[PDB]
Amino acid sequence: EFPLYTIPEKIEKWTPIDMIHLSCPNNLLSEEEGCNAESSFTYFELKSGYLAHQKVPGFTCTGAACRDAYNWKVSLLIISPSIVEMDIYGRTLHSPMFPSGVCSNVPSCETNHDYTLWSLSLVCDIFTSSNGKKAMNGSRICGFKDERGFYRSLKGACKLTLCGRPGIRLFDGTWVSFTKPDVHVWCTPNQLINIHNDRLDEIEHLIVEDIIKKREECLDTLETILMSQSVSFRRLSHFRKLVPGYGKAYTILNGSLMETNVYYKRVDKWADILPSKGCLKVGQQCMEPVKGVLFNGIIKGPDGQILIPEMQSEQLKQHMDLLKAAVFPLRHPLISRE
Repeated sequence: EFPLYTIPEKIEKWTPIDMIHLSCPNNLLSEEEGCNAESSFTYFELKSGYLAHQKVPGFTCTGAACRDAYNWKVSLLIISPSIVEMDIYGRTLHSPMFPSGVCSNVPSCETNHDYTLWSLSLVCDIFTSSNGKKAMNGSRICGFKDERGFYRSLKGACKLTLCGRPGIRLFDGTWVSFTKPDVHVWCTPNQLINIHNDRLDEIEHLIVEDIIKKREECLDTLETILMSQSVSFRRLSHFRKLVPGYGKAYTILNGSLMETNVYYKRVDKWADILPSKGCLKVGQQCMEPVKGVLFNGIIKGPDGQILIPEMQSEQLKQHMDLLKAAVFPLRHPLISRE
């Protein structure tokens, strides 16, 4: 996932360059795992909104004949209704009337009475086919973008068959199902998938649009730098690569624009980069600021102030907090016996 911030591993050189040489990172996760191909496909998700506790409808037969007796009672002592729970994970049935609380098979089950015993498609129709785009490097699929554009990588993804449908559980916990994902692990059953509600969709689309807005703001900055033949140091904060990877770093030193090749490593908490108020951790030791300028728009504060990255923006992090809080896993029923 998109980190909160990206810090260079270590600054090596500072070679002054021309301003037109600037180029916005265009940061993508597809091309960061080495997947520049992108194909359109149709995957499967849970039905939108709270989709759990299937509550299967059935009847009890008191001693194929039981189906004739039930159809006759609609228009052997049939006792109905006998609504039972279903764990969608293994197509499991749940009720204390079952011997030890669980019946798992496949069209008929048992009961705590040997004289009275207890379709399966309508209750298990809990999926929507939706449109997505998978990133490919030839045959390999690095990851996919869902319907509302959020990119999930398959690194850390397992296999998990919800309600008799082969699918995969992503690293964050969502569940999709498409043809040939090339997954190998199989997902210890204590791992859970998440709800698919419309708030999830809205917040995801908001993070998508926030990222595209990042790149468009960068492009606007460069477009102004060209027709202005001048560049403000704080505007350099727009040219940071948002994801970890090999990129460039920029600074305005000695009155000129300088760049360097550098490796961006993750920053998901502010405290790591500035443990000591005054210090900015680049590598092992803190690096020295000069003349009221650090790099990438980070400033030495004029007076009684300290290294100030653009931590005032805080709009992507807001929507990612809203996303991380608004997810809820789908747990199993309770097993109740006698």
